[PDB]
Amino acid sequence: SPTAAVIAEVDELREKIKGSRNSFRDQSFLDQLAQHIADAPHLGRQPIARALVEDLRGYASEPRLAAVKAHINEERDQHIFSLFDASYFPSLSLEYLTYETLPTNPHLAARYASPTMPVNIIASSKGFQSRVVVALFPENHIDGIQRGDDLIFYFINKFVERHNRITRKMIDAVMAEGSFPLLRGADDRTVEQASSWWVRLHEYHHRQGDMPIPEFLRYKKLKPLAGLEELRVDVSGMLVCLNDPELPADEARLAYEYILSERLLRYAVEGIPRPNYDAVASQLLFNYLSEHGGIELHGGVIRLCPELPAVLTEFLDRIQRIEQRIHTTSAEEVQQNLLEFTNRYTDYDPDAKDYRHIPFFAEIKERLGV
Amino acid sequence: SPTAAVIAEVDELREKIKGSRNSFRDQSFLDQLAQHIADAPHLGRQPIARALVEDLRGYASEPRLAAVKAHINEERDQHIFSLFDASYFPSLSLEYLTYETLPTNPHLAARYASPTMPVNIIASSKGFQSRVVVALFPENHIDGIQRGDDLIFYFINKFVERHNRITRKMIDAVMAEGSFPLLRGADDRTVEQASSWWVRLHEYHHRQGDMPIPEFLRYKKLKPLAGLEELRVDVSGMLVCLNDPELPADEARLAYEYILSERLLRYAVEGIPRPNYDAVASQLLFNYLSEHGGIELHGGVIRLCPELPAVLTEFLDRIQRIEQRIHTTSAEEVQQNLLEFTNRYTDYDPDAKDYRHIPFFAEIKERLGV
Ligand SMILES: C[C@H](O)[C@H](O)[C@H]1CNc2nc(N)[nH]c(=O)c2N1
Ligand SMILES: C[C@H](O)[C@H](O)[C@H]1CNc2nc(N)[nH]c(=O)c2N1
Ligand SMILES: CC[C@H](C)[C@H](N)C(=O)O
Ligand SMILES: CC[C@H](C)[C@H](N)C(=O)O
Ligand SMILES: [Fe+2]
Ligand SMILES: [Fe+2]
Repeated sequence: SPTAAVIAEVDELREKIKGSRNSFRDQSFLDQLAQHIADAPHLGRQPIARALVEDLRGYASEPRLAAVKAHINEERDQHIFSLFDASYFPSLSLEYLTYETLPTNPHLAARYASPTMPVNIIASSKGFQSRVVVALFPENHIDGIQRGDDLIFYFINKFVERHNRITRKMIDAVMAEGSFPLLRGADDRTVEQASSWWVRLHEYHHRQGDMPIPEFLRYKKLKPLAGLEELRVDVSGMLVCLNDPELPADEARLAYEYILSERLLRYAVEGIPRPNYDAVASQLLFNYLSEHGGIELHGGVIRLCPELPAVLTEFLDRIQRIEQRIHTTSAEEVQQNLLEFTNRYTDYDPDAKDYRHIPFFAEIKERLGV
Repeated sequence: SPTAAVIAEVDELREKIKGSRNSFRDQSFLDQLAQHIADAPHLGRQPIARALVEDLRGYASEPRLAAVKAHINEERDQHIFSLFDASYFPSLSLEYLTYETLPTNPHLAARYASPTMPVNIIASSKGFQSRVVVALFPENHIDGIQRGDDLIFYFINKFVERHNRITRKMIDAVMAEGSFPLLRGADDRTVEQASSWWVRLHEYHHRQGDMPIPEFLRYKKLKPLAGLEELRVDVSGMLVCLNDPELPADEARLAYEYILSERLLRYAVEGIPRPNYDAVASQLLFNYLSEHGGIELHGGVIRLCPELPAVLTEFLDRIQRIEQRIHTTSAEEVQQNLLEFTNRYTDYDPDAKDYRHIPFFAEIKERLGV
């Protein structure tokens, strides 16, 4: 396999530089790395490798990976190759992958446009094989730069895997019979499509509203607030799938079921021993929906009420009322009010200043090992 | 078994009351629970069950489980049975176990005395089978009360299990040849004796120093500070094993190796996606020892320096210098200085106000699945 030969070369260079992350911007190291990439029999031939070599060789004057990113962003081919430094994707150093794109609904791509690339990984170097690495953002490159039109990649094959391994099991164990009818027995190509809708809507809505990110990112990194912002955009996407009549009805209801099942179940159990940011927000959703009539618990089993669309709309309306006050108060004051809202519906420990898994999902974590 | 019949009856009542935690102090609920316990053909006739029934029936005027705790604290037999409400042990509701005590070193128990009970669980109800539940504290009972002479139980069999599942594989992969020779191939009884020394020294040293717990507990629940207090006491126990000549020399060195291996390795990888309280402090230890000459990294593997006992003494001295200022400054000022010390040697994200696994242990988590 030609691609296996290329990836073998990347993986061997990756091994050699594993102890040198502190030198990844040192020009002496970069010159040596660049020279080794250039001399790699198969890798060095590749246009994208020549671009990186040029970027690396010039880094002391221009600390940018402009040529590599121009290649990627223009989709000159379906390869990604660069030097990465992403603190939350620690497995990534010198990495390579080949991807395949997924079909997109024309109305979705036009009306909710963003530079998002839902793809399947065909082959990749070792750092990309970690289950941690589910996406790739422009600032993950060593230059740390992101522009609004840089392509952002989501590895949909990994979300399909997570849905099949975790979400399906949770639907069967936690939800009333018939809760997610379109998802039952749905094949991978179907979940793949719904997942691609989900990430497209996710990226689009992050940039909408009165406190979009990246503009207000540094106010939305505390665990509960990072989770709440995730939930704001995924509820927004849920409601688009319910309300936008220009989306194909069958595909939109599937995407709705998918986003709802992911946020109501899989994300709700994430994190050990404490909920991570996604789980805090998903437990907020669980308790809000329970309290406000969107779901019901009958003997430990979740029923989706027919009124759930109205309650999801009320929930998003409530978040938007809190954020709208950015126009008349400080971002710090809005933060405090977002936290107060979160804490009314989660298990916040004031002395630890952190959260506990609410008992409902703690028991599910125990029962299913999730 | 008669015991098997008792526990079956407990598990069945536990199932009946699973949805009712919000009523666990309601007298109408307690009157009914007490009656069902009293009528349990096997469980109801146990002396500890008579004690719980009396406590529960009297709870409206005496919100304490005094008769149950008197039975347990006086070790009238080796059964534990109560109604529990421990937010960090959410699996515990109505629970029952039988335990076996372990050999005890006379000097250790006299010089470092505490009401600690290192025991093995022989049989138990479902709540006690959770791997989360490694110990049982007096305030875990629904009355929420603790007294300085209440017995505190540690389930040593679970620490043996964790040692053999995580620590052993970590020693092999991460430690230089010959780092922990007394632990190599050690049988479960040997690990059990080391673990019982560890928990005894742990409980003892929590009450020593200038900021002991429980007195200063509410200042030591923030994740980094909770971990740093764990590490203060375990480094103290480490040094006791090295320095106290009236402890048996073979058992003392074994306990030293055990405690060091647990804090250097097993606790260092705890928590997903972020380190938990133990892991933050263990990564503080790792980086402190690296920079101050107590360990060295050669080929991704940790060598323990002969000078390590002196560097551990320096580390504990440093913690004790910060805590000593409680006598001239506020608890809050001490907290800030404990955090500043922690953050110098850990990966703190100031925008998230939380920690990331340091790269050394992130890589080990990926490689070994820990
Ligand atoms: C909101 C929360 O901080 C969450 O992790 C954000 C972070 N930054 C992001 N940036 C982009 N482009 N897309 C995303 O989905 C997110 N997720
Ligand atoms: C230090 C940190 O708070 C840790 O979780 C403390 C908490 N309270 C405790 N209380 C007792 N009796 N024994 C312990 O070991 C601890 N651990
Ligand atoms: C919804 C955005 C991403 C995919 C999600 N927070 C995750 O880490 O899986
Ligand atoms: C040594 C204290 C306890 C055992 C440790 N923090 C744990 O949760 O395993
Ligand atoms: Fe996001
Ligand atoms: Fe402790």
